[PDB]
Amino acid sequence: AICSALPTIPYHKLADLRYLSRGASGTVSSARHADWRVQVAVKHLHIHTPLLDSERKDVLREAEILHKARFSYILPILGICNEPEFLGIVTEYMPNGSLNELLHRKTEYPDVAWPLRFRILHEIALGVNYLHNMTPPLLHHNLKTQNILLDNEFHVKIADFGLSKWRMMGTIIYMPPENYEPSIKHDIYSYAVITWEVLSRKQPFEDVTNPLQIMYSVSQGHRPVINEESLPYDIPHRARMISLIESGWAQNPDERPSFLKCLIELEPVLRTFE
Amino acid sequence: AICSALPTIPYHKLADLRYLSRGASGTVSSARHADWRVQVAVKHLHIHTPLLDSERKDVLREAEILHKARFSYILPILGICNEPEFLGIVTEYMPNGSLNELLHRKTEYPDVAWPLRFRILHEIALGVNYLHNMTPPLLHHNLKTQNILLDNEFHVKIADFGLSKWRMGTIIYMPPENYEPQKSRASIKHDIYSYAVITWEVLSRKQPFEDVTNPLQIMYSVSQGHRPVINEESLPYDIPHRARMISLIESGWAQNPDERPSFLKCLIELEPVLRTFE
Repeated sequence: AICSALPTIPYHKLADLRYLSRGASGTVSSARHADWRVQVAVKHLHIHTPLLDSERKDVLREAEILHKARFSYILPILGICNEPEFLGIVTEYMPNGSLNELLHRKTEYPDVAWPLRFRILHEIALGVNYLHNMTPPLLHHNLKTQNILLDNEFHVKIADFGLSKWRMMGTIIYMPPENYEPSIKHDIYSYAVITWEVLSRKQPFEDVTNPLQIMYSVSQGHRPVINEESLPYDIPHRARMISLIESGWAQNPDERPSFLKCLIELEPVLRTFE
Repeated sequence: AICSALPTIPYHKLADLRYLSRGASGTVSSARHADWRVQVAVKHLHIHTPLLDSERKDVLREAEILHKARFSYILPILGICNEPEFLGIVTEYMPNGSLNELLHRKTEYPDVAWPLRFRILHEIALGVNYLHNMTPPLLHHNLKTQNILLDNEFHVKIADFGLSKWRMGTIIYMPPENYEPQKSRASIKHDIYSYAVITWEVLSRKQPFEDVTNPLQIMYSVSQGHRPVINEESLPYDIPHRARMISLIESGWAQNPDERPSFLKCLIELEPVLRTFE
């Protein structure tokens, strides 16, 4: 009965474009919206190179996903900018950037308190759980700490639905081994690696330089290192968390939980926080 | 081209219903969503009395408005619960309640800092401005401090679209031209009047027309040009940009609607004031 069209934003409504990130297909700029008087983010194709029709349908697809999948912990899409010269997804601006910045810029963030870390982990879980509970389920398939955005008060917004799929009935460190040996449980594997990354503040497979070596190692059952040096003894519920992580990134996909099951399992741990 | 249906929530997915507010047509309960594992709010019709078909179309209309009008400072609707027994709008839960609670519970909140007050005022303005910039424009027509919800970190969410209209209860927030029934373009400048009263209320932490007991007396007074009191007692000298704010308030609640700004104009005017904050 009830539906809503995604707003179309005229190009002239976007002012003060400044580069935030530039990639292969995806470039992100910050902007002022002239009507709304707020700062926005614009994920757009390169303004210099010609805009191909296959690249055009990709962006409209990603925009449709974001618009359908809106929820407290998913990046809110504000509208689409669809012009002959320009194509861009307009989203809310995230002042604190991506999660990896918080975890790995140790000068800027000397102490990242345990309650915040666990809250971040809980919110990522809640976000992906929502996606998996849509009809049909939406699988993210690109969860990275680089893709978890943080708003003004450090709440999670899941971003980058470029590789996302409807269950129809780049770095490889977050990818389950069955994706490359010569996937329904993909997101939970990534989540386990992210959990490890959040609790350690370390790059997974830091010491391994060749990505093919990581791939062979992972396919043989090697995982990011768990000891006292990587995961310190003072982590709250360290035993549960290690247990959960290791089930989350299990070699056999059947041993890995659903996000519902993962949230059930996490709630004993989160009950002890403020 | 691109559109999204509002999710339909089966009744059994809502657990642990607890009353948050009960009114004439609108009752609000908090709940657990069994799938999503989050606390939600449910704005529903009374579960005891029979659900009339005119009351049913009212709730579906309000839900359609919320779903179309989603934005950073508007209450997010998560879905609709549409059953034979039960009808409810499921929204995000707001832990800090309504704005009036922050302003008027002075034991619970002894000091409410100026930067927070101005941020609240800025966000209300941004919210209503968004509504007015939709096509067609959406006019709220029920702005009260009682209707401005505050999330976990005290950010604004505009709520209660029960009296809202597409362009093309207390009376203290109502412009005098609205008192009596041809209908004109003065119905466009309703929200800005309410905003001016809210601004006064935020800066003073006082009930507008506290000293006037009969609401009809308020109405007569307002129609003759009387407004909430501006002096040192109500609006203290230590308000940042006190002169600008008084000037803005008084233009916002002007007797002639043509003297009142659009929310775009209001945001333009506010940005000199907000530039001096963190």
